[PDB]
Amino acid sequence: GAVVGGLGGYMLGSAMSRPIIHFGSDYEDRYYRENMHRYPNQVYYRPMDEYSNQNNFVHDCVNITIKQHTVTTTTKGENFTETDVKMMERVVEQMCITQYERESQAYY
Amino acid sequence: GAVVGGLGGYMLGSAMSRPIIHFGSDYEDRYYRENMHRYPNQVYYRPMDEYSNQNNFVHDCVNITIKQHTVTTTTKGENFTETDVKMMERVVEQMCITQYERESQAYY
Ligand SMILES: [Cl-]
Ligand SMILES: [Cl-]
Repeated sequence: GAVVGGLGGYMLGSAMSRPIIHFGSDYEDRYYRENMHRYPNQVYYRPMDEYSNQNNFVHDCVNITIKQHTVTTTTKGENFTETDVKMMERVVEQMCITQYERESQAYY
Repeated sequence: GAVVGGLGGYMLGSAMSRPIIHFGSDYEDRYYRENMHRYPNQVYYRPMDEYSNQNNFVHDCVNITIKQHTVTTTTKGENFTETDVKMMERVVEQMCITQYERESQAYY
C-alpha cells in the first residue's frame, strides 16, 4: 500500500504476459516457472520525451519497478506456492513434535 | 499483524533452530535450503493437559501454526531471496524493454 520515494513522474504501464525465460540450470529453470507469478507483470517508466536512448529508459524502469515491487505489502500466504506449502507441512510438523517433547519434559 | 480465528487458548512456543531437512530431489533439497528462513521457527500449541496422545497435539499445532504464518503480513522484499532478485532483474528488464517498444510505437 506504501509508495517508494521519488515515484512522481513515473507512469505505470499496462500489464503484459510475464515473459517465459529459460535457464541453463534445471533448478533456475523450474524455479522461475513455479515462482514467476510472484514477480511484476507491469513496469514503471518515464515519458519518452525524457530520453535519448533505450538504455537509460530501461535503467530507470528496472530499478524503480523492482524497488516498488519490493516495498509492496502482502501476506506470506500469497507469496507461498504449492512447494512452500509442502515444505512447511514438513518443517512445522517436526518443530510441533519438538514442542511436544519440550512440554512433556517440563510437563505439568 | 492480524490474527487467525480461534487462536485463543493456544500458546506460542519459544524459537528453535529450523530443522535441516533433506530431500530426494535435488530441486527440493536446494529449495528448502534457500527458502527455509521464510518458514516459522516457533509453533502454536495447546496445554498438555488437553491431550491423551502426541498425534492430536501435533495435528492442532501444525494446522493452526501454518494458518497463522500464512495470514501474517509482510512486504514482498523480505519474502524474496537472492535467487528471486536475480529472476526479477531478468524478467523486469525484458518487460521494461517491451514497454519501451510500446512507447516508441505510439510515440509522442
Ligand atoms: Cl501501456
Ligand atoms: Cl517453549
